[PDB]
Parts: sequence; structure tokens; C-alpha cells
Amino acid sequence: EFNILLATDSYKVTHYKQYPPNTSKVYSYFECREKKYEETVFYGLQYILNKYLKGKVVTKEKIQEAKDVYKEHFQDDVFNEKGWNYILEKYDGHLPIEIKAVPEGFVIPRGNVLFTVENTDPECYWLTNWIETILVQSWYPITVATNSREQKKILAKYLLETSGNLDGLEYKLHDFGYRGVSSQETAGIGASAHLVNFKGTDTVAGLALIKKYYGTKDPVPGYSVPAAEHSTITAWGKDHEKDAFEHIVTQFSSVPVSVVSDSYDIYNACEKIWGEDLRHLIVSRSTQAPLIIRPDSGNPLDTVLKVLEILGKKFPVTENSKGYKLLPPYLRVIQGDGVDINTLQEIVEGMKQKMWSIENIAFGSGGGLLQKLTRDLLNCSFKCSYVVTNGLGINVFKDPVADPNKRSKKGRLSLHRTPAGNFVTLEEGKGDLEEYGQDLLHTVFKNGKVTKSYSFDEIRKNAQLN
Amino acid sequence: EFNILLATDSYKVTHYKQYPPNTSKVYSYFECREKKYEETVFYGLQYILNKYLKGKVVTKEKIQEAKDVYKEHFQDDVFNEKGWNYILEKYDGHLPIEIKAVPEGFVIPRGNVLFTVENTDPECYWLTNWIETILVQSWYPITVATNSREQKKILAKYLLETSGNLDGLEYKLHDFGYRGVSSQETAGIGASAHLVNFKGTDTVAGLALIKKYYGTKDPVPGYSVPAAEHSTITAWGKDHEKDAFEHIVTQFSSVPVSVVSDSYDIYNACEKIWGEDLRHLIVSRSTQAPLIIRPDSGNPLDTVLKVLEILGKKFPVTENSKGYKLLPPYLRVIQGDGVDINTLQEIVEGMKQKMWSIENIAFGSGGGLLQKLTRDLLNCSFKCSYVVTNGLGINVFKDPVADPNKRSKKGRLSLHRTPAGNFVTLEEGKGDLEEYGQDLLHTVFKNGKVTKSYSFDEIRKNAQLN
Ligand SMILES: NC(=O)c1cccnc1
Ligand SMILES: NC(=O)c1cccnc1
Repeated sequence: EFNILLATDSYKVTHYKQYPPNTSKVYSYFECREKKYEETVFYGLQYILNKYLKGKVVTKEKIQEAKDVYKEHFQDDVFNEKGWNYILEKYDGHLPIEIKAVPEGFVIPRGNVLFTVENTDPECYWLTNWIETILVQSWYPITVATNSREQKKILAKYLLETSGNLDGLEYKLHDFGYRGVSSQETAGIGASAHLVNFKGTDTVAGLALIKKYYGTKDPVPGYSVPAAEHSTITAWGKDHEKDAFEHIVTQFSSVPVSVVSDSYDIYNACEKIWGEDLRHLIVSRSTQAPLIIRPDSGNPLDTVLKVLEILGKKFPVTENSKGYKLLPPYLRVIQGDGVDINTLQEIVEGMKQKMWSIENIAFGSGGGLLQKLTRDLLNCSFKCSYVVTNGLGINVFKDPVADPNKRSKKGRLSLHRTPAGNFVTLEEGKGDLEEYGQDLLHTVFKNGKVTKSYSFDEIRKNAQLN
Repeated sequence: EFNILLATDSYKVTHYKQYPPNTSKVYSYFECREKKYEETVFYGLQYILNKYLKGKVVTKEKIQEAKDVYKEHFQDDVFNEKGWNYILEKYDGHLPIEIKAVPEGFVIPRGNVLFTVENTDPECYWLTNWIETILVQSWYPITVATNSREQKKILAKYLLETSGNLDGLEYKLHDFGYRGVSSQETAGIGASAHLVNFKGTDTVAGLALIKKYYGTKDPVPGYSVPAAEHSTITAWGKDHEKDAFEHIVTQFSSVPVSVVSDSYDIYNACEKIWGEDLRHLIVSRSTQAPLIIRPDSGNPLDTVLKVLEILGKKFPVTENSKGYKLLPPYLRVIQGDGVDINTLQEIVEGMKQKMWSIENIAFGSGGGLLQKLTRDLLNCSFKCSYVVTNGLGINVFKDPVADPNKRSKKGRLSLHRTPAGNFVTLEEGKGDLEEYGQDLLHTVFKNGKVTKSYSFDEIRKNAQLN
């Protein structure tokens, strides 16, 4: 079972003894600090609030276990047993904390307050930053959602340019990342964050998280199609790749089917096996049930371009109204190896230069989509901006001499719409002057209760492209 | 509650209809494919076996849950209800699988079999690769442990060169990564993998995982010390940094204490505040209770060198037996910003060139230690190598034309010691010939039961440096 008393950085166990005496309030905020990613999708906090922070999160047993562990961990009795027991006795183990946040799905420029955290009881001044560690982990769903959306922008740009519309955009980047992430929990969080922007996923873990914590009007937020892996091709034997191919496309004759084609020779498979030997089983397929040929090795750009040139000479290629080449509707390609935001850009641009429509291609991304991301990418940071000591409010901040980018905001904060319709973070409690509209931050957590929540449908709407 | 039927890549739901008819066995293996990082620490499988694979993992309720999800996910009834019901009825929901693995903590060169997976019931041929996704996630603990060990090698080399011994090496790289990972589960797994090599951690999540899944003779596998963060310094107000410093070191006067010193001006804090104003409180400290000054911004190498030069002129520096400069025992430095394997090397080499002992410094690493890693770093790969179809065993492999690095091993595999005492992986069942010793792989999982286990003490012993 999860224990919030054991869910912090070790040093935070010692911070209650470090704050100025007579401190009744610690007020902290999260931002994606400003310096390629100019705007961030805020997503994932609601999950953390519900799974970890709400309800009775303190018990007498959890206090004793924390006390016993930390005694050995520090070789000292530094753990604040009295402070945690206070919360247990006075509030039935509910956290005296208020968290205000931008609505989930909102797309916010860098260097703006996304959420704030404060204690609601003067005794629990230390609690605000105790929960920093758990809350800062929101960097991950934010970053996956943001990076996924930025890839959607690239796909939208090139699909519109080469075809004149955005039909099927929401299926152009498929989540392949289940095996390539660090844990089962990460898989669920990561997959759910990608689904803010797209609807195609193989990371099943994402579906249950969305159902449990967010909710959709539709039965499921994500979809997939039958597809082969190397084991289902190679198990037939080296000389029987054609038999594997034939069997699989016949088994899935009425639905879309992806078939990995690089087991031995991708270019042979395309030209001779698909393009000659089994051509009759491809040309007969429905437009609702195409064969999707899947390369999975070599240089991603070179392989995609070569595969298209091969297929273009074996199948009846048309030229769309934009002047770009289009494969027959029963035949498509998915590149699912070495795909990240950088290589995705490289491939669609290379396709455009060779006059291939982006209609022809879908992408699969695993590690690049869900794992190859850090807290540094969007400069995700959680800092104390305001304290009350001796009944006096003090605006606090860091400003390291050797890094001006690490300078943090001062005082009580609020997020506002600007007259031109952009975003501004007001500092030093200036949001109280009411010179701007309403504060865009809403109370989402207060005293152990989730006070405002959002469906996954609302989040998707908020995170739409312009 | 976890459902193994929902813990796979979507397309693997469709694979039972793709294998050759009359397939009674699918046999697969995991390796860290060949061509730094010459040798890998095998760690983490035991966690996966115990948490996810053992016991009754199939129930009537879980089959129905998976059926309902995949019906909407695929918009079709492709889910193998009959296959999963067979396991529930015949084996009381226990997986008819055998897993053989190298002992955990073992240091194995790249391109060797680390574990194998096979079905024990002909009806469950499809199950071997169903569980690929869950098992491949072992890439993460393997990769953290390996990267952590490689950093220990660097630290050992330079500490030995500059001091003549390895005293305190196991505390030279501290885990700062709790907030910088993608989830709570990842934090535990990642932190536990680092603790194979070191004993200093702030990622508390790692302690419980080890206690639950591995076990140690010691009450706790990892340790920490009191330390400040920016909030506990800045909360005092910009003009009161000295007061914050004084309060914290007096509160923790008899234990080691780390104090982040870069809130406003790291160089001023070292020279004027620590070096002059509060010097009397530092020079009086015990050798068992040093002040550890923590920079946290700027160029990691440049900042460390300048901090050391400053402290060298304000405090009584000695020269050790190797001719390197050493701060008094009550004063140390921890660099915990921008630390990864590359910058770690850069800092220790830079210190050596300026004649500073590695005794003076410790490192903290967060995202670099636990997050900035992918499955591709060690080329972690899970592949089918052997099947039985029509009662006939065939050696199975992939060999993509444009990537010879992606070629997989053929047939039944075993790991052996060579006459020179190294490791070799024998293919095509050649291990049966006994021209080498016995297979070094142990059966660790069979038919729902964990059959072989390792303590965290044994794993640490196995993973030691030469
Ligand atoms: N469906 C796929 O082709 C797939 C899914 C997950 C990982 N790799 C490939
Ligand atoms: N102990 C520390 O100084 C610390 C821990 C976790 C993250 N950052 C710093």
C-alpha cells in the first residue's frame, strides 16, 4: 500500500526544522520555465490528486512505519511524528492543503504559473513542500502531452500542405511505447497523455487510467488494429515469409492490418512478395481495410522513401489536387522505428520533397514518445514564492548569479487573460487589483477533497490545435 | 487491480491467429544486443516475477474485463477468450510458462542471453510473447544499475588516483531522482537499481521495494542526511541568507548537513557567509558531522572548481599522501546539478587537473541517474529464437538487410563459461553437447511459481567492481 509519509525526498523529512520560526504559511507554485516548445499542455494533476493526495492519507500505522524506516535511514529520529499526528487527530488524516490549477488540457505559454500549493492550517507550514516531489512528477504527463501535440502540429502542417485537409490526423501517430517505458504506472500515465492528442494506441494501460480518473462519453479513448511482430513472421521459417504474409492478411481480410516486412529484406518483401507474389490479395482489399506495410530498421528517412518508390512502381499511384503522389486506398505505410519529434519532421519533409503525400504514411513511436523525455525539456520547476512569518507576508524567490533562467517568481500568483487574448502571470498579489479578468487558476484540491475535476473529453477540447 | 490480460501491447491480442497452425512451443529470449557499456548488470526481473506474473493472475472477472475493453478497442471480438479460460480452468489461473535467467547482479558482456521464456503447455504457445511487454520493461532496472555502476567505475578510478584508496565510494553518488522520474513505480524501481551500487539515496520509494522483493540483512538498504532546499533558504528573505544558514547548521550541529548555497550568489555564500561570517560554526564541527556546501546552478565543472578555490583560501587546506589538496574534514562539497555519466567524468578529471582530491566531493544525480535513459542505450531486445510446429523444432531468427546489428540468435540458447573464464552464448541447442560446462541460466519461474530468488545482499556482491 502507498504511504504519503514515505513518498517524498528524504531531505524534505528534515525541512520542518529549517524554515524560519513563526512561519504560518508556505506558498509554492509550478511552472514550465521560459528560456522549440513555446506552449505546454497542462495535464495529469487530477490523476495525482485522486490516487495519492485525497481522503484519509494518514493513519497511526503509516506514521509508525515512517518513523521506523526514517530512524534507520537517517540513523536519527528527525522524522516529524508530532506534525503528522496533528493531521491525523485534527483532520482525520486529510491534508490541510489548497491547490489551485489551470483547467486540464489548457495550452499555456512557457513561464506561467500552472498550479499553486499552500497550507490551510498554520501548524502545517511544512506540508506544502513535503508534497513537492509527488506533484512535480506532473512534469511527465505535461511533457508527453506537449511533445505529442507538437508532433501533431508537424503532421497537420505537412498533411494540409500535401493533401488539402486534415482527415485522419488523429491516427497519424500511434503509441508503440509500452515496452520502452520504465514501469507499468508510467505506461498508463504516458499513454493517457498521448491520447489527449491522438486516438491510436497499443499501450493498453492508458485506457484504464482514463476511465478511472477522467472519463469519456465513448466506451474507450483509444483504438488499435491487428498487426504482426517479428515472432509471427519468423516462426514460419526463413523460406516461408510469403506464407506468413498470406496467412496474416487472409486472417484479417476485412479490417486494417499492419504487417512488419523487414524480417530479412524489407525491399524484397515490398517489391517481390507484396508487389508480385501476393499483389492479388492486396488489390482486392477494402478502403476501410488496407494493408499497412511496416518497415522497422535502417535509416528511417531513407527506408520510408525507398519503400514508397518501390510500392509506387508496383501499384497504381495517383496524383492528388496538390500535385502529390498517392498510393491506392488499399495500401499504406507505417514507420514505427526510430521515430521522435526530430525524425518525424525529417521524414515528412523528405516525403514532401520527393512529392509523396502525407496521406500515405502513419507513424509509430515508442521510446521517443513516452520515455525519451526529461523534467529539463520544459524546465519544469516547483518553487516557494510566498511565506507568512510573524503575521507578515514576505515575497520570496531564488535568483542564482550564474543562471538568470533559474530566477523564480515573487509573492502570491495568478494567471490572467491579456487584452490581446494571451496569458500573463501576475506576481506579488497584484491579481487582487482586478485590473485583469478572473484568475484562471481554480481550486482543484482543498482539505483532502478534490473540488473540481475535468472529463477527458473536456481536456481534448482544450488541447485542440488552432 | 492489475490485470495481465490488459498489460500487453494491443497487437499481441491478435497474434494467436498469426502463428503457424499446429504450433506447440514458442521460445523467446532477452539480450542487450552488441555494439561503451561493454557489460550490463542484470537486475529487476525478480520484481516483475513476484509483482505481476506469479500466483493466480487469471480470474473470470479479469477475462470479462479484458473482453469488454478489447471489443471496443478493436471494434471486433479478436480477444482470445477461449485461450485465457483454458489457463483459468486447467491451471487455476497460473501461467504455464518457464523462465530461465542469469543470477541477478551478474555482470555480463553485451550480446549474451540474459533470460529465456517458453510455454509449458502446447495450448499456450501464444502466451510466451503475450508477456514480452511486461518482461522487456526489465530494460529499465538493468539500464539504471549498469549506468550507475559505470559511474562508480569512474569515481573509483579518480578517488584511487587522487587519494590512494576507496573509502566512502559507496556514498559518492547520491540519488536525487524522485521528482524527475515519470511515476511513483518508476521511482522505486530506479532507486533500487542505483542501490545495487551505492548506499546514498533521497528516493525513499526504493527502500520498500527492496524490503518487499529482495531483502537485506541491514534494516534499510539506503541512507541519507539532513539537507536544505531553496524554500528553506529563501523563506528567510533575500537579506537573511546568513540567518537561514546559521539556523540550519545549528539545528543539525552533530550530524552531516547539506546546505544549498546558490539561492542568490554561490560564490558570495562560500567566501563571505561560510568563509567569514559563519566560519566559527563550521571549524568547530566534527569529522562525523561535516558541512556539505551544495552548488546547484551554472556550469557544473566551472562552479565546482571556483567553489573549491574559494574554500581553499578561507579554510585550512592540507595535502594528502598523493599530493592532492584536501579540505578539512568538517567541510565537503556536493555537486547535484547537471550530473550525468558524461559531466561526472568531466568534473572529476577537471578536479584532478587542478590537484583537488575526489575526497572533497560527492555527487547528486536526478534525471541523469533515473530518467535520461532508454531501452536503446543497451539495445535491449526480446525475440523468438525457437518454435515447435507439427512436432518439429525449427531455429527462428530475424536478420534485417539494412541493420546487421538487429540480427537475433537462433534456436535453443544457453550461457556458459569459456575456458578463459568469460561468458559465451551457445545457439541452436549446442549447449546440450556439454563441450562447455552446464548452462549458467537458472529456472526462476515455472507454472505460476517463483522457483529461484536472490537477496539484495547477494545482488550487490555479484555486481561489485573488479
Ligand atoms: N502494433 C505495432 O506494430 C507495435 C506495437 C508496439 C511495439 N511495436 C510495434
Ligand atoms: N538532498 C538533496 O539535496 C536533494 C534531494 C532531491 C533533489 N534535490 C536535492
